[PDB]
Amino acid sequence: NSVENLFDTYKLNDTITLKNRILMAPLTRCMADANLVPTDDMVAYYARRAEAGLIISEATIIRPDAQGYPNTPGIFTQAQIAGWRKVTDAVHANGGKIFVQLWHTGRVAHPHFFGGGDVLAPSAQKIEGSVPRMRELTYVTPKAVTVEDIQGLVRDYAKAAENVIEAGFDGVEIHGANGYLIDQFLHHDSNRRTDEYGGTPVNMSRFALEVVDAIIARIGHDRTGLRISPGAYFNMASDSRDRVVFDYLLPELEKRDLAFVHIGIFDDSIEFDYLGGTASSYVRAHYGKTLVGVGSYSAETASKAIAEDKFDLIAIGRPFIANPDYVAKVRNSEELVAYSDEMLASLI
Ligand SMILES: Cc1cc2nc3c(=O)[nH]c(=O)nc-3n(C[C@H](O)[C@H](O)[C@H](O)COP(=O)(O)O)c2cc1C
Ligand SMILES: O=[N+]([O-])c1cc([N+](=O)[O-])c(O)c([N+](=O)[O-])c1
Ligand SMILES: O=[N+]([O-])c1cc([N+](=O)[O-])c(O)c([N+](=O)[O-])c1
Repeated sequence: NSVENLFDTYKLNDTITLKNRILMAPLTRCMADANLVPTDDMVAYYARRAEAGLIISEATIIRPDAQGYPNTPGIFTQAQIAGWRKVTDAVHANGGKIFVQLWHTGRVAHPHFFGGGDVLAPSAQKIEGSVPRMRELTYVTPKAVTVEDIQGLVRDYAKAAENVIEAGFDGVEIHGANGYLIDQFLHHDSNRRTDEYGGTPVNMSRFALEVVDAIIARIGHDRTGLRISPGAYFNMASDSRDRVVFDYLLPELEKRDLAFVHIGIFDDSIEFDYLGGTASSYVRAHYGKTLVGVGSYSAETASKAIAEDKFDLIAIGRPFIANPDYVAKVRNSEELVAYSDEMLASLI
C-alpha cells in the first residue's frame, strides 16, 4: 500500500512549511540532567531525527511545581535555555524543524521534585498510587488553584514560550492532553469547580484558551499548536458531559488559527461513545483546520487515513524510538525495526 502522500510538503501557514507530513511524536525519556537541562545525548538523539517534517519534543516543564517524573527537562532557567539551544541548532543544521511541548502535570506532579510545595490542579481530586519507578513518592491531594494561581500559571506558560523562542525552537505545542494540567480543566472527573473555571463549557474551556491566547500574544499563532484528549484514557476518567466542553472548545480554537491541533491518544481505533466514535474522527468532524493524527498507526494506515481526509499530518512515536531513520526507511521502502520497551533504556 502507498505511502506517497506522506512525502507531500505541507504548508502550516505563511511562517512554516513542513518538508513532509511525518512528525516525531512527543516522547518523554527522563534523561535530562539533575538541573533538568538537555544533554549532549539528547542533542544527538533529536538531531538524527531531523528527516521528520517536524519534531515535537518530549514534554518540557514550564516551572518547578510542574514536575512529576524524574529528569524531565525544563525551559524556565537560563541554563535550560542554553541546553535547548544546542538541541535546536543541531536539528536545524540537520535540516529539520522542532517545536517544544510545554508541560505542567497538575495533579500528577509530586512535591519530592520541587521541595515539598503544593501540587496544583483545578480541584482537590487526588490520583491513586505513586510516581512510576519511585514507589515511595505517593501522590498527594492537590490544592484547588485560586484565580490568582491560574493567572500565574498562564503567565508562566507564556514566559516558557518566550524562552522557547530564545532557545531557537520553531514553535510550541501546548500539552493540553493526556490527563495533565490543561486537560484536567477540560474534564468533569478532574474539574469539580463552581467558579468561572468550572461547570459550563465556556468556563471549563477558559484555562486552555487563556494559555493558548497568552502564548499567541508572545510568539504568534503560526508557531503555536495544541495537543488535546477529548477521549479520556490516561490518568483521566470520562464523563458524558465532557462532550459539550469539547464541542465549545473546538470552534473557539479554530478562531485562533493555530499551526495545528494534535490528538492525544494511544490506540486511535478506540471509540468513545460520548464522542460518537474515535477521538480523531470526533475532532475532524468538529474542527476544520490542520489536524495531526497519532496512536498505533503505521506509515501505511496513516497514509490511507490522510487519503480519506481523516487528518492532515501523522505523528509517529514508538517506531521513532526504534528507528532514528524512520522517515528515510519509509521513503525508500525499507523495513523497520520493531519497537520494544527495552529500547527506552538507551537514547539512540
Ligand atoms: C515512551 C513514551 C513517552 C511518551 N511521552 C509523551 C510526552 O512526553 N508527551 C505526550 O504528549 N505524549 C507522550 N507519549 C505519547 C506519544 O506521543 C504517542 O501519542 C503514543 O506513543 C502513540 O503513538 P505511537 O503508536 O506512534 O507510539 C509518549 C509515549 C511513549 C511510548
Ligand atoms: O509514558 N510517558 O512517559 C508519557 C509521558 C507523557 N507526558 O506528557 O509527559 C504523556 O503525555 C504520555 N501519554 O499520554 O502517552 C506518556
Ligand atoms: O502513550 N503512552 O506512552 C502510554 C503509556 C502507557 N503505559 O504503559 O504506561 C499506557 O498504558 C498507555 N495507554 O494504555 O494508553 C499509553
